[PDB]
Amino acid sequence: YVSLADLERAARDVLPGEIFDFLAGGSGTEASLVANRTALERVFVIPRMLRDLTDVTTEIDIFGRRAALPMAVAPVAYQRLFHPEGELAVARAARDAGVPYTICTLSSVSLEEIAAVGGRPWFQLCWLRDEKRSLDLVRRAEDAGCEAIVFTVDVPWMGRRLRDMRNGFALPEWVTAANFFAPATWESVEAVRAHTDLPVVLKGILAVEDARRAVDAGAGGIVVSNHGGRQLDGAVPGIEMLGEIVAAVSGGCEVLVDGGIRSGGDVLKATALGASAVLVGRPVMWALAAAGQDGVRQLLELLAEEVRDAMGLAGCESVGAARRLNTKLGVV
Amino acid sequence: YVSLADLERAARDVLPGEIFDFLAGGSGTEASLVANRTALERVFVIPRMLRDLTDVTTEIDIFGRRAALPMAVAPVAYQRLFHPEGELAVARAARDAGVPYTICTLSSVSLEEIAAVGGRPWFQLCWLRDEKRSLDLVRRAEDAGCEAIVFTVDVPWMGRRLRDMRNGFALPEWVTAANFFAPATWESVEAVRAHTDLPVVLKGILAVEDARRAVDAGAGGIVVSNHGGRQLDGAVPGIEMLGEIVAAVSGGCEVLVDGGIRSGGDVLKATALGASAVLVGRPVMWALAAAGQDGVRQLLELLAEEVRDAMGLAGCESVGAARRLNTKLGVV
Amino acid sequence: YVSLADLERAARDVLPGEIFDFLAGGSGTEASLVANRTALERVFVIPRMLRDLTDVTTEIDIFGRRAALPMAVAPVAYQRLFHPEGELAVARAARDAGVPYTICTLSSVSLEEIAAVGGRPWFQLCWLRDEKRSLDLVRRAEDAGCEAIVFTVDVPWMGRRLRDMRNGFALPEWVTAANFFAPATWESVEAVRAHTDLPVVLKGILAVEDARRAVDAGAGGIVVSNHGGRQLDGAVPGIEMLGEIVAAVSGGCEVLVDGGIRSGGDVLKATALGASAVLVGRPVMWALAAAGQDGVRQLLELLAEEVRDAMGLAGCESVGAARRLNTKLGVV
Amino acid sequence: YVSLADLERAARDVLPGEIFDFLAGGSGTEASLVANRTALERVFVIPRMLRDLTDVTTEIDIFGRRAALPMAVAPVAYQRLFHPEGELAVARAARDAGVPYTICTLSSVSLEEIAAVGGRPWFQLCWLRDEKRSLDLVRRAEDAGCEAIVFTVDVPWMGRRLRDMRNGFALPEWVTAANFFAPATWESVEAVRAHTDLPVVLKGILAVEDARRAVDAGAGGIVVSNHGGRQLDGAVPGIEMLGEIVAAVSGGCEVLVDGGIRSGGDVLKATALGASAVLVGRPVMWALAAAGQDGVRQLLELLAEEVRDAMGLAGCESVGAARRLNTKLGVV
Ligand SMILES: Cc1cc2nc3c(=O)[nH]c(=O)nc-3n(C[C@H](O)[C@H](O)[C@H](O)COP(=O)(O)O)c2cc1C
Ligand SMILES: Cc1cc2nc3c(=O)[nH]c(=O)nc-3n(C[C@H](O)[C@H](O)[C@H](O)COP(=O)(O)O)c2cc1C
Ligand SMILES: Cc1cc2nc3c(=O)[nH]c(=O)nc-3n(C[C@H](O)[C@H](O)[C@H](O)COP(=O)(O)O)c2cc1C
Ligand SMILES: Cc1cc2nc3c(=O)[nH]c(=O)nc-3n(C[C@H](O)[C@H](O)[C@H](O)COP(=O)(O)O)c2cc1C
Ligand SMILES: O=C(O)C(=O)c1ccccc1
Ligand SMILES: O=C(O)C(=O)c1ccccc1
Ligand SMILES: O=C(O)C(=O)c1ccccc1
Ligand SMILES: O=C(O)C(=O)c1ccccc1
Repeated sequence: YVSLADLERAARDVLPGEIFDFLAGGSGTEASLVANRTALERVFVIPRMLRDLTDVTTEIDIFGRRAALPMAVAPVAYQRLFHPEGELAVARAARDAGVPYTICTLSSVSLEEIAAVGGRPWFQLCWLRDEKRSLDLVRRAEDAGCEAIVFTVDVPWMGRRLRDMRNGFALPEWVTAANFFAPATWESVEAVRAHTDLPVVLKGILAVEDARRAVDAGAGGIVVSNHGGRQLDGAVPGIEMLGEIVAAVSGGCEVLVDGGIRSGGDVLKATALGASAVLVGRPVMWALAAAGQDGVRQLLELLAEEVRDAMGLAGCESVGAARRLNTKLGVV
Repeated sequence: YVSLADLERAARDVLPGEIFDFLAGGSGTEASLVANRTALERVFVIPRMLRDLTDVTTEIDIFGRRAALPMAVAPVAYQRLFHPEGELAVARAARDAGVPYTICTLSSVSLEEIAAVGGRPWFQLCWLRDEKRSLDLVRRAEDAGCEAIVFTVDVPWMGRRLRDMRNGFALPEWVTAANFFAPATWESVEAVRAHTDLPVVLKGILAVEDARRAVDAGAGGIVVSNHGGRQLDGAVPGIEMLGEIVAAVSGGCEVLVDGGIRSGGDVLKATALGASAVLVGRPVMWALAAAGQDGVRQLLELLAEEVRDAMGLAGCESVGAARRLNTKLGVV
Repeated sequence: YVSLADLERAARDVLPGEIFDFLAGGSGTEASLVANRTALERVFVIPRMLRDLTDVTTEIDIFGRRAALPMAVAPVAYQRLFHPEGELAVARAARDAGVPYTICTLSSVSLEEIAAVGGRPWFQLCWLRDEKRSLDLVRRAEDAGCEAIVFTVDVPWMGRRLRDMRNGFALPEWVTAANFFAPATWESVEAVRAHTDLPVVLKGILAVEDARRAVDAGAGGIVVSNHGGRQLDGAVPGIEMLGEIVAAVSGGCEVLVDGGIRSGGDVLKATALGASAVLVGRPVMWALAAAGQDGVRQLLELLAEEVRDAMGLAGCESVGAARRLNTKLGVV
Repeated sequence: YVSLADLERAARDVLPGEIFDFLAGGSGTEASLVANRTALERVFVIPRMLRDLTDVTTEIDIFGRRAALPMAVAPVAYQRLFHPEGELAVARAARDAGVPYTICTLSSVSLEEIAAVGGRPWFQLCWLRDEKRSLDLVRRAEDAGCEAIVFTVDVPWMGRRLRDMRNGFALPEWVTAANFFAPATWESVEAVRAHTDLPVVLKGILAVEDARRAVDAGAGGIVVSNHGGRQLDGAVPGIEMLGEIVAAVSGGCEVLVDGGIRSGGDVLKATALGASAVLVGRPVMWALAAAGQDGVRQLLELLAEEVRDAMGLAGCESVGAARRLNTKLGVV
């Protein structure tokens, strides 16, 4: 594979149609899904030349750990839908690549099993029925060695995925929520923050004042995100809010972004707009569906090469230098 | 049906071509018809997270009545063109859904019959030949229990609908104006205002100074509208003037908008731009053509679900909160 | 015919391909040809409502004559290419419609014959070899009763029309320049101005300072124009410069525009941007090719109806009112 | 041939697919390749009228030599890929046309042989392994009569060309680097500047501060360029940075641009945005592939005619006048 798009076509061949649709789809008319790509494609980088590139490194420090790339695997529920080894295959490849892996509340393998793979994983939280049960998941994750709590804050309930409705899609018998909901509020965030010493990362922030409030609330990071266009149809892409949010936060927390990152060049664009790091969702599942653990390994090796390539061509010996790049909006 | 677009395809199958064209078409090159959709698609919402959604309500108070949604059925003449029960089917479904229904001057069932359905209806006025006859329609409507007069102000005469011309379209023998024209002016508006205690709503305002003058003239509301692209071809979409008009009116009257509203997400966009409520026209007729009263019921139930979904995903427990959402223009 | 586009299709059937290409084509990649349409389509009118329309008139006074519409027939050379009656057919229809007709220097019927048709015609000048011969054409035109000199100022030489090159197109034996070149300069303009009491109109102005200089030079009007995309490929559309030019001239001369005017709605857009009047070129030749004099009559009757329709729907009882309309740029 | 596009189609027929792909392709998704064209197409010229065109000249003085056009042949490696006479054919045609030719470090004919053709050539430098060897190439070029050193500064390494990867493309046995790499830095530039009295031209500048630093570093010129979209995928087109860079440099060095120049009209656009001259790459190779030396001659004759045509139609008797033209961005 020489691009991430090679993997999508590979995954479309192997996966049952309704499972491919569950993976690919968005809510409503899929306007926000498409806009995630359109918005990235409008961004152009202004590269710098003639800088010292003797020691180009793509590494970052985030949430107390060195990562090999400014990237983590996004939370994607029920990964056994895509391959029999599910989350274990993905976590093993992420570990080997030096990339953080986000364990889901709705993982199809238990969080303790996935954490035992190693690789200093993160844990994504869905707010439950009950403050007490929510906090027990958090404590489980922490006890198992997870290093950050990625609190999903854009799912008071799940969006209307019309492909799934039309397909009559439901979980197969053989896929379960192996770790086993009410709308989260700022009170929920405070309950989590008080219950753990781990950094709390709020995933799904788009409004500038919600980013500011996240810092005020003691968040260690946010993910600027419209949930891959799967939640509010018509929600602005995260990439379009990122610059404004980075300015408003003024270094008070890590600012990640996701939605449609499909190459090292896209990672460079996100960094140039001010992101600390990106999450990548669907492409990791394409790789998993296509070729299991080895597929995810190949994807991460490709992304690593593309990120190094893009950084050097843009005159950046470090991710910090890439954040100081300027950009220009074009038309496509 | 899981989207409004499902209903358009259903209606295209059942309706005679020339009747579908009468319904779907615009004036001239249909530039303003298409622009109504293009303009909505360019609007993106910036949703808020982590707000209290224990008691989400889509209700509003408007013109002295509670409505179940920030939506009314737009005036559409001659509804027996689309189904034998015509206006009665639509008014019954609107009543049952808690949605105001606008009775037309050119209704194919008499306004008194439609009003007897109940549901606290509105009445749309075409200015007639004669101040005295115009005012008699208004008095009839008021006597029959209509709760607002929706004065159409963008039809000094009807626009040039080229589909209708090419089709040689005319009313069938079996469809008549059951309630049985000169250009309206500001004098006409004053005559109506002096003749009724009902709120007068001016439908078809696009210029900011006409919105201001509407308030000065004693209007209780306006509908920011290019008449679904059926009047001046090249008229700006209402959705593109809405923000400016809401600012200029500064709460002096209700500001509604119509043109291309095709989902709860579109309703959210209109509200975020400052609308009090929307009108929906063609989709209600698609539902009527497809399945009569039950079709319109299903459409309104779908819209209700989509509006609740969109509001909650955007962190809005009330329509007032949705009006305080910010937006960002994108490219499509 | 119910639109101008009906006539283009009619003309494509009857005309030899290479003659249709001579008519339709532009220079280079035809970027400026296409941009004339794209630019008009981006303009939206903000119509006014509820104004007195008891005496709507589309008439204007220009260059000392009343015209029935804010429109004249553009200069198009060699009209016998399109119909055997050529310029006589077009001039007769223009006369009957009350529309000025521009007689070309390269007319295929002599200017005296065309002037004898009546209808108070204009005369378009190509600068010749020789100040003396150029001025003799001007004097001929004036002696024959022409009422304005339309000096073409954007043709120091003719543009590169690649359709014509590829077709190997040349004038048929049966078409000649019946009135029988060097680049014009500001000196040429002064020579013409000193030689006639007729208003001199400079056709092909796009730069704001050239519009200002035209007024300083004693021009009675200008046509803001890129010559229908037939001269510099990449020249900005006139419609995109019109507002700026109207502001700069501040009433010092008439400001006309041409390029892609294809409906009464387009005329309204041009007027709302500040034009005194428009020229229409290719559509008049479509009508001529399709049905001779009667074709041109039908075209002008259609345009008259569309202009009246658009003005009234926009609340304008006069062309002066239409010039005070505001506009908004959209996306298409 | 009547356009440059005629030559691309001619070249596609004759060349092996993988060689055509090597020539045509870009890096990554080819976003920057496409954007070079999209950006030029958005630029419109505001032409001037009625100026003296008695002595229109397309000549410029640059780097101490008169050139017949504001254009040079871009450096393109390995020209024997496209025709057996390779660089000699192109250099002979450039000489005969009065156009500078850029001899490549990776030329498939030795730089001394190509220089012996005459025509006062330029030499493009790839920074080598070794300051000493790099400087020896420079001295060779200077000794052979090259008149400028075009230091490529946007290739710390080569970009990822996916067409080449997918094709498994490599140099044929019969093509070699007849003159026979480390990332260049500002230190490398200074080493070159100190080693030659020839003007040093930095090719591949996009950031305004890199243009400023180039002047500070003693560069005689820069080429504002994203390397034809072959290096960083997502790099802004040079044409989009050109105006800002010309303002920042304030006459301190020559500012050239390349990327997608495909007509004399495009040359005019570049000049109107402030360029001293353009480079043309792929079209010269199309002409070479299509018809060898005579093909390149025909291409340069066509470009000369198109540049003269465009300048005169825009009222410019000299390239300096063309630089004073204004432009307007449109939509396409
Ligand atoms: C199939 C699927 C399942 C997902 N499950 C979750 C989830 O459980 N929790 C969460 O916060 N986000 C979830 N997401 C959202 C992703 O974390 C991510 O925000 C989104 O996919 C955008 O990134 P992408 O374009 O790289 O896929 C899911 C996305 C997909 C496609
Ligand atoms: C078939 C049809 C008939 C209409 N009749 C009327 C009418 O009698 N009075 C009026 O004010 N608007 C009338 N309208 C305009 C609508 O009230 C509304 O402004 C327009 O359809 C835009 O909304 P939509 O895109 O939701 O259809 C009509 C529209 C249609 C399509
Ligand atoms: C076939 C043809 C011949 C023309 N001949 C002339 C001419 O002789 N003099 C002139 O000033 N313009 C000439 N024009 C330009 C037109 O007057 C006008 O500026 C142009 O066609 C743009 O208007 P349109 O889009 O309505 O055709 C010609 C245009 C065409 C298509
Ligand atoms: C096949 C090919 C080989 C090239 N080789 C070089 C090179 O050796 N050195 C260099 O500085 N640029 C090289 N370039 C870049 C060109 O000089 C030029 O910047 C680019 O092609 C953009 O111009 P165009 O759109 O006119 O082709 C090459 C381009 C192509 C297509
Ligand atoms: O988060 C999601 O987008 C998603 O599709 C999902 C669906 C079911 C359970 C958890 C997440
Ligand atoms: O209002 C309309 O758009 C419309 O189409 C119409 C047609 C006839 C009578 C009333 C309204
Ligand atoms: O003016 C023109 O555009 C044109 O096509 C023309 C061609 C020959 C003679 C006069 C005008
Ligand atoms: O510069 C280039 O773009 C290019 O394609 C190339 C490839 C091999 C050697 C030198 C240049």
